[PDB]
Amino acid sequence: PRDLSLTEIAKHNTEEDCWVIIKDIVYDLTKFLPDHPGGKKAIILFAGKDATEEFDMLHPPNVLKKYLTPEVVLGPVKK
Ligand code: HEM
Repeated sequence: PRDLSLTEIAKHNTEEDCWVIIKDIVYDLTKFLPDHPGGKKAIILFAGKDATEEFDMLHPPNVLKKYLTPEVVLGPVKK
């Protein structure tokens, strides 16, 4: 299908093509990378993976809503 399955998500695992799962929502962070105040590599480390725990422990609850636009919010993981 090429939808938001874990299999498909895992393929977006480079700086050039970087998806990250946070609370079962897929974000395309490729263009956000140079904009990230925590640097590119911290996110690239989690490219194609779930970053929920590390995100929750490193950021205030208000960050997601203040830094991202709808164009990078791809949707929920398909189980
Ligand atoms: C989901 C999209 C994300 C947004 C909008 C975002 C935003 C930010 C912002 C605004 C800061 C500076 C304020 C702060 O210290 O919290 C920051 C710092 C940081 N972020 Fe991100 N972040 C995102 C994803 C991630 C991911 C996936 C990681 C990897 C675990 C990460 C790791 C870090 C680290 C290590 C810092 C430095 C913390 C410090 O020096 O106090 N972030 N993030």
